[PDB]
Amino acid sequence: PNIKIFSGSSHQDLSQKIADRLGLELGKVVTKKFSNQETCVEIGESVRGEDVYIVQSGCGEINDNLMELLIMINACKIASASRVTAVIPCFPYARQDKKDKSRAPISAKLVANMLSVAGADHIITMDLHASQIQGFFDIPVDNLYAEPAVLKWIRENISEWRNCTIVSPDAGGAKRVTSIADRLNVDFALIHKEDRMVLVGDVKDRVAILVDDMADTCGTICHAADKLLSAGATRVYAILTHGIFSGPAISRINNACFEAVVVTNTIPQEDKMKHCSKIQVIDISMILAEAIRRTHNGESVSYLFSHVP
Amino acid sequence: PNIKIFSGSSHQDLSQKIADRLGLELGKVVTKKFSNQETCVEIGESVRGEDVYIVQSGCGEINDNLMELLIMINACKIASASRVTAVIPCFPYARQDKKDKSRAPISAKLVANMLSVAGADHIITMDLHASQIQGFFDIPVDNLYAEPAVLKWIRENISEWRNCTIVSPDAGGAKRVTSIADRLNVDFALIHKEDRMVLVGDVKDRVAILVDDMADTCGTICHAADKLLSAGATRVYAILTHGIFSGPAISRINNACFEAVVVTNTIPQEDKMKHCSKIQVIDISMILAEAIRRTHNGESVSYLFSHVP
Amino acid sequence: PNIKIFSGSSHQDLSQKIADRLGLELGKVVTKKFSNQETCVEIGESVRGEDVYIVQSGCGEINDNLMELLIMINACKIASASRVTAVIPCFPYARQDKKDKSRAPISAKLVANMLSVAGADHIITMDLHASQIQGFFDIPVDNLYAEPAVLKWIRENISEWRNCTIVSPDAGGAKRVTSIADRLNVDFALIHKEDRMVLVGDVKDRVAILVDDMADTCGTICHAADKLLSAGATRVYAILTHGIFSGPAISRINNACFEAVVVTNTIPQEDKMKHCSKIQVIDISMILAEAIRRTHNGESVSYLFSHVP
Amino acid sequence: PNIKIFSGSSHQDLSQKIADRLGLELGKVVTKKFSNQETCVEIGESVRGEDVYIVQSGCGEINDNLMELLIMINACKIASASRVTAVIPCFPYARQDKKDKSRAPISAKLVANMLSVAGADHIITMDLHASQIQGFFDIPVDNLYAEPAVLKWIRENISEWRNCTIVSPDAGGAKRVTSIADRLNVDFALIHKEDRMVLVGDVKDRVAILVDDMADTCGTICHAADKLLSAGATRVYAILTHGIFSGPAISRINNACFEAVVVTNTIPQEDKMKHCSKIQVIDISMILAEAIRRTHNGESVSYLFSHVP
Amino acid sequence: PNIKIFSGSSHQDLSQKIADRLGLELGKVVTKKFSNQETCVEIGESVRGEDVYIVQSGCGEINDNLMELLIMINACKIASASRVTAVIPCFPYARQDKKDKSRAPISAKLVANMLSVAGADHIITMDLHASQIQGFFDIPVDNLYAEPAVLKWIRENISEWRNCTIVSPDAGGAKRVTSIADRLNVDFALIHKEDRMVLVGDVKDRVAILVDDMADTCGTICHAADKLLSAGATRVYAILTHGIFSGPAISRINNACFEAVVVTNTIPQEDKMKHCSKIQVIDISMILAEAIRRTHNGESVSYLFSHVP
Amino acid sequence: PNIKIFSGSSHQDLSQKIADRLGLELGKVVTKKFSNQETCVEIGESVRGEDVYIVQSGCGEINDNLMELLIMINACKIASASRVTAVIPCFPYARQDKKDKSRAPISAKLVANMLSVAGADHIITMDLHASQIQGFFDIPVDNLYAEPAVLKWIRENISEWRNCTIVSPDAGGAKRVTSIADRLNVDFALIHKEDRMVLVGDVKDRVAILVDDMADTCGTICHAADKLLSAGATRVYAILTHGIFSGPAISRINNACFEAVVVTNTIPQEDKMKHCSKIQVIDISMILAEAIRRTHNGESVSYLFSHVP
Ligand SMILES: O=P(O)(O)OC[C@H]1O[C@H](OP(=O)(O)OP(=O)(O)O)[C@H](O)[C@@H]1O
Ligand SMILES: O=P(O)(O)OC[C@H]1O[C@H](OP(=O)(O)OP(=O)(O)O)[C@H](O)[C@@H]1O
Ligand SMILES: O=P(O)(O)OC[C@H]1O[C@H](OP(=O)(O)OP(=O)(O)O)[C@H](O)[C@@H]1O
Ligand SMILES: O=P(O)(O)OC[C@H]1O[C@H](OP(=O)(O)OP(=O)(O)O)[C@H](O)[C@@H]1O
Ligand SMILES: O=P(O)(O)OC[C@H]1O[C@H](OP(=O)(O)OP(=O)(O)O)[C@H](O)[C@@H]1O
Ligand SMILES: O=P(O)(O)OC[C@H]1O[C@H](OP(=O)(O)OP(=O)(O)O)[C@H](O)[C@@H]1O
Ligand SMILES: [Mg+2]
Ligand SMILES: [Mg+2]
Ligand SMILES: [Mg+2]
Ligand SMILES: [Mg+2]
Ligand SMILES: [Mg+2]
Ligand SMILES: [Mg+2]
Ligand SMILES: [Mg+2]
Ligand SMILES: [Mg+2]
Ligand SMILES: [Mg+2]
Ligand SMILES: [Mg+2]
Ligand SMILES: [Mg+2]
Ligand SMILES: [Mg+2]
Repeated sequence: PNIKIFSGSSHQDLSQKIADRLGLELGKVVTKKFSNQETCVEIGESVRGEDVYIVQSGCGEINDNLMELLIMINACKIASASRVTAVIPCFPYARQDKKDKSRAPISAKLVANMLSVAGADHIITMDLHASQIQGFFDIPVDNLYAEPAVLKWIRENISEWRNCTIVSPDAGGAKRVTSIADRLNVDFALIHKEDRMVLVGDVKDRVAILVDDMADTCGTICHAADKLLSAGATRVYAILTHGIFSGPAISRINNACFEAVVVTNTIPQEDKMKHCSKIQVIDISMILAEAIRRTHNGESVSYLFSHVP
Repeated sequence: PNIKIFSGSSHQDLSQKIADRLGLELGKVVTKKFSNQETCVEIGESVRGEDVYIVQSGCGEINDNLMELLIMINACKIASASRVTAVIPCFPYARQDKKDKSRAPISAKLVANMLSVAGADHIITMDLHASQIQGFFDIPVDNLYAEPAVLKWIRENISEWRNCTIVSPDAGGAKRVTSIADRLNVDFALIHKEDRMVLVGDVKDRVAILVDDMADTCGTICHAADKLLSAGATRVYAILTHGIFSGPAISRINNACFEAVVVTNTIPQEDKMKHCSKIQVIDISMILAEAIRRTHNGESVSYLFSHVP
Repeated sequence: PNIKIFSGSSHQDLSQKIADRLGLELGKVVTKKFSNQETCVEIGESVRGEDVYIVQSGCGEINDNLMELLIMINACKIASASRVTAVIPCFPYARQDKKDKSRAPISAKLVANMLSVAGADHIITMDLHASQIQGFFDIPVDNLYAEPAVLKWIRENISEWRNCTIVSPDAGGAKRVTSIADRLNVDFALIHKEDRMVLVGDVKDRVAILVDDMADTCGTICHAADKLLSAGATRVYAILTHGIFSGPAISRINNACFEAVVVTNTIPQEDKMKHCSKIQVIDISMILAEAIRRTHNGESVSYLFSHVP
Repeated sequence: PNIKIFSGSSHQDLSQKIADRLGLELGKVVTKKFSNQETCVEIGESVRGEDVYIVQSGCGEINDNLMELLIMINACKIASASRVTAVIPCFPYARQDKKDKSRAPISAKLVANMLSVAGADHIITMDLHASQIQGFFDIPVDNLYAEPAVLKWIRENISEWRNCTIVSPDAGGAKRVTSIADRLNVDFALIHKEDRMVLVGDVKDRVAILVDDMADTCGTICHAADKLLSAGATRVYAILTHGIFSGPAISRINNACFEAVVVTNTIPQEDKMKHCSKIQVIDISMILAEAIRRTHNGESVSYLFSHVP
Repeated sequence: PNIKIFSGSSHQDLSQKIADRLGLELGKVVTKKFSNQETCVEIGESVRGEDVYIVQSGCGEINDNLMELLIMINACKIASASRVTAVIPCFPYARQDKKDKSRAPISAKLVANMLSVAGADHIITMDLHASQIQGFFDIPVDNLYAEPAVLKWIRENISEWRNCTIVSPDAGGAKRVTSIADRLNVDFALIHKEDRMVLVGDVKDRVAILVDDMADTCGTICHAADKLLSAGATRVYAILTHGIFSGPAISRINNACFEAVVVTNTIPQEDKMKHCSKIQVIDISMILAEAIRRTHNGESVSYLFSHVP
Repeated sequence: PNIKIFSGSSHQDLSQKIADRLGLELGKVVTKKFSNQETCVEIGESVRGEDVYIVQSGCGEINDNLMELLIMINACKIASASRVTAVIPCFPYARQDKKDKSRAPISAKLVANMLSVAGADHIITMDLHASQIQGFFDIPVDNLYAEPAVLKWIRENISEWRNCTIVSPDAGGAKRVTSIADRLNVDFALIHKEDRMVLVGDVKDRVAILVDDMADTCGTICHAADKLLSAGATRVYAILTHGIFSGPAISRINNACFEAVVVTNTIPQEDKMKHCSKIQVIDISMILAEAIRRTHNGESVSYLFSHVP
């Protein structure tokens, strides 16, 4: 069985980068829409007995991309692929992970069920919003971390990183920032709202680094940056693995006081970078390519949790 | 257990009509989008131990409506509804029912699987494109027919209906037109392409009635009407249960020679009727309401196959 | 994993031919009946870690053959075969594919479910009655076509095939005859009943070729041939992939006006050819052997759709 | 929900008796064969929201009856019956319950899986060959015992029953005969082969009563009776819940030395009683009717294990 | 269908209290061990057609209690109970909800799968460690909150509760304490370690109230109380819904500086209260009884989230 | 894929022996308990793409061992092992294989379901209490026999084995002793209770050999030995594949009249052999190692049924 890399419509640049780092060409697939807005998927090459990897991120027009992904998975499954893996850098509906005193659907579980019934045997994703989403599946799920690439960017871009601070925008981000701080050996502050917020950890004359999993409307990071500047921090950085940047996000970032908003390219950012000069992008295509290659060859994937390939 | 009728965003008028004919109010549900194009569903009333019916048609923005439908089904299922029924007047991806020498997905089967895994116990649909789609499910599926309402419209709108002709636009429509002709006791012609088409059945000075399950781009009915006028038919009618009317459909119908294009309101048509004066709408909300009420009360549903309620 | 070919009792000649074209011996299996009409299956050789193919056609005593097939599949599955494929040249209950205004079971879906629960991982079949039956399974199904062999027979047996006609006995056979006509570049007529039938397409002094998927009682092809001779066609041919030939079929064919009734050997025909001199048999064992070999080696199976091996 | 009793073709007399004892008419169902030996099932009445019980015994042409039963179950399930129960007085393939050093299928497990996937929610059966077959299902299975009716027959037919003996034909029948002996307060002998057999338990001048679950070829009971007459027993009785009586059974019983071979009517015996004057039949239709009625009303079914209704 | 309440061995007092508040007697069940440490479960009364609720908490000898619970669920399911609900006040293995850079099992998902395959249709639990565990099931899960009873205890036991503080022992407890503070309208502090910890929120001369979901070894609450006394708080309270109190917990609490450690009786505490004078118990049996009664009657269960019954 | 052998806590000696005979080291796994009696499992090496075999016997603290086994299976399954096999020398809850007129759970079926849902693809076990337990699974189950090793021990330890007797303690053990006798060509006696028991088969001055599948409380073998000494047998032997030896077993064996109680090491016996001088142990680790190696290499496993490796 050989590796076949297929791209959805959501993130073609990421898929091309991944295929480049594996020494492959993207698989021949036509993904369009009929006139009635129905997804049309045609696998243009035989995938019989192959190790198929479909790259599709939960971004853009989310329901359309998810439908395309499910249809591609099912097409490869009934075309007798030996194994079908969904490479989903940003997991759709990941924030619908709990009910919490509401008659709300756990939409992430529904997405996991639909991926399972489409025929996915393996999920590769990056920085799941909640790790418990791994339990929503009955198939193996590899949850990669952008932390190696984030630390690399911090070291090569913040000259004052030995005295800097790693700040979480909310309580739920504590573990990630603590890990980052430990690997950098730096002090780590915290922030949480009460319309007011409290920041704990000395930041005066010290660079603050907000680290968080995603920014959708950027209310969280903007409030955090406001408070960080209240406490007299010199410069403020925001680092995110998923730059959804929906709605008022670009205007808020433009009107905010960040020195940089760094995001990983799990979501295409070219358009967002057009209208916001302070957005920078970390390439994580090497981590995804390495994970695909290690799952194919049966090598350890947890090695990546601590090493940049 | 009491009937609860919930509407999706796709066809709110149809749901309101159905709820009216059942003497009910639509269930309290909020269906919106987050900023990142993610479906948000909130059931505003308890459905515990109730007989929930969700009305949503595979029209408009199809993937968005299907995702909303699945999310609503799952929300009602994990909110402890006794039974959840998906009322899907136009089944999405119904035309993806077969592979036919292509590495194509059978998307209709995938939709059936997703409806099953969301937790639907019953499907009510109208004029499935292929009856074999009933076999795609492991739950009961009630496939209603618009034929009663179609015959009623023909009798009350075509004064020459005793001498008229019932014509199929393609080979695959033969059974429906034969049934219509038998119930009307009329001659039935046929049409099939060869860029040329052949029409069999005397139509000169006789009204032709094209009857078909759906019109998406209206190429089929337009070519059929062209040939019918070649054979000297006096007036031409098109009757359809699903008026998708996507892409060039409205321009083609406006430039065509139909005396009327009649469709059933399984899909909202107000916007299409705005730009096409020859589209008429048959109400089928009574058939849907009667089917919902008969499934709830345990009465025979196959009774509707031959009787207008 | 090596190929293991096992034969059921239904079609031993076809299985022997397939094993010959693969350079193999039929697997050692004892398939008998106990005194109480219960199927006894004993695999006489280890199938552990092997690629098992069971050849059994939905013919003869259909329920007995289907039970034998399911029992063999389950026996090979719990004997730790790596993969079990059911090679079913004529699919049993394929005509029970829809409900259609009746409280009828979709027996084809039930057969698919039973094949899945017995443990089949792959289905190879020839000319399914409805392509939507592929959607009845959640495993891959390869639906081979007899069209290559049919065209070969037509070219090597009908000297007037460049001016001939390809006729469908009913509406539902349109696609197959159109494909045959296109590959032969000939005119294609059509036939459908109204006790009367209408034939469209010039056939005078031209050979008519009825092409259809199966003949059970041969009422369809006999009525079609009657009408074709009404329209003054010189000679009439019937070509079928499945020659069930049950009940009054042999008498009807003997009393009919066919120049030949050609069938493919998906069903044993020796006994039927004994009592009907006009039945000819096309060997399709090469297509089945090639499909088995290509699924085993991971080569493209859709290649066969257009090429005789 | 009301009780609906449907009969298969296998045992129409038993179904009529059961329906009589419930004060019902048999449900309107047409069960025939097409010309190609395919089972045709048509439910002639609505079963929507009803409590359907299908009576079909694993006798006669076993695969045909099992296919008819599965098709009826599936038909009632997709016709929206509230609950479908398979009343299977003699379970087909029950003797294929284990592998035992052979590459043999556990056909009973396959039958259980097929009954589950057809949609059966409940199984009612009588004197399963192995009680572990109850574990083959994931649905509830009620395994009734003929012991009450057997004791009633013994008391009303063997005037010497207080001094009689209850003998098992093999080792595997020990539990049943011990229970019978305990409820009668009699001595219980045993028999097992070594071509020779040994009988333990004084039987001279005492009536021996062979008790066993089934007689297929009657080799077991005939050898047991031979040995019992070797040990000087006065008269020999055989009592069985399932009289399959296949192959040489009738000749063996006619040439044997039984005073009576008593069987319960889980299998039709009219034809067998025609050619064997020593076969008597115990009616167990009251136990089946009582079990159906108690499962419908939610009353205790285990009550029947000790009481004749 | 009537309510049947069955008790496991884990928490018999809680089950008796629940049955008292429902006006019922505990169902007749024998739960013992064979000599080989195997769980023996015998339902002593018919549960056919009943609404069975099994009360068993993930406490004590956890694997033994979980096995007993699964065996009871399966026993009631194959005894034809209409519906089986597992009332699990403390969910076993709830802390194994994620992998987090380790080759660790998500044991909570495994427990959910085993509960589903045993046949549970409904789960009632109290204060799940992670709300995402609700997504581990495909059946409805009601996750009750002890917050109403906790607020009642605070108001009736801390006379200074209008000026008090609600403190979280770690970051992951933020939401619960914020909700408690909002319903009390009090300031809410926070605590998190760095061997050092930082407390944010003025506590001098103010009572601190640690609120957390569980205390296993009481390291978390003991460190939090140490820091709270470092910041000069007058008195310190710990409130917990699950008092596991394993290992060194009792010694730590005895050597700590709590004014009270309040726990809810989801776990039996009589033995722990024997050796620790500062443990108090909040009865939550009324919430569990009300939830059972509301699920049985189809009334709203989410009503309890805000109201003490 | 390479063989990985993992040991549970139940039988570490057996796992080490098996790993020795395969030329491997035991896989690196930490299996402990948290303070709250919760199983903690950590796979210390990557199992990605490997053939994992977990050795764990249903002995000792049975529920704890079973939970550890399920947790290990699930851990290896979601760690992307190619195939996971549970090597279960003594199957837990195997004696709960039937209901038999009681509202008892079929706990063996529940254990099979839990093993399946944890993700086991293959079961290797030795001398299942009932062979029908193989039907409780839908995955392949290899049921090895200790008979080869038992015959080897008998021949090398009982000098009078050509004139000896093979005795079954109950009726249900008949098949095993008959097979042993046939392979030894010896007379075979039988024993069954009536507080009295009857022994059939001449044993005077002849060594009796009780052969049975397990001894839990040793009541069965002790009563059998008492009767055998009543019939004047010279010496009495008991041979068992599973020496559970729970409760009063050791005292009964010490007070009994066995010349030897031989057991196979499917359960650790060091502690039991400490307090009972007449217990001897047959090593069966070679059979288990050979079965593991043959399933890995795809060689015939049924070969072992008749040959000592
Ligand atoms: O739309 P924005 O203002 O950019 O906010 C996006 C936030 O949503 C998520 O947090 P969530 O609110 O789910 O809290 P949690 O991380 O504690 O679950 C995520 O951690 C971001 O912080
Ligand atoms: O987009 P339009 O030009 O309006 O055509 C829509 C057609 O699609 C379907 O037919 P299909 O082509 O699937 O053939 P079938 O009905 O024979 O399956 C349907 O019956 C309509 O005739
Ligand atoms: O028993 P016979 O007279 O030989 O007829 C057999 C016919 O049955 C099938 O057609 P069907 O009637 O199912 O129509 P369809 O092909 O349009 O579905 C098949 O296409 C044959 O034409
Ligand atoms: O065909 P016949 O000669 O009438 O024999 C039928 C026998 O088959 C069954 O026993 P089986 O041989 O399965 O042994 P068991 O009851 O110990 O499993 C049953 O108990 C009958 O005794
Ligand atoms: O054994 P103890 O010292 O009493 O600690 C028990 C802690 O475990 C859980 O927290 P966890 O460590 O899982 O963190 P989380 O709540 O943030 O997930 C829980 O919230 C308790 O605080
Ligand atoms: O606890 P002990 O006194 O050692 O008895 C253990 C007995 O249990 C099993 O027999 P069972 O009673 O299940 O009868 P069966 O073998 O006929 O099923 C097994 O065959 C042993 O003989
Ligand atoms: Mg969140
Ligand atoms: Mg957050
Ligand atoms: Mg079509
Ligand atoms: Mg059409
Ligand atoms: Mg047809
Ligand atoms: Mg046809
Ligand atoms: Mg038997
Ligand atoms: Mg027997
Ligand atoms: Mg935690
Ligand atoms: Mg915590
Ligand atoms: Mg037993
Ligand atoms: Mg025994």
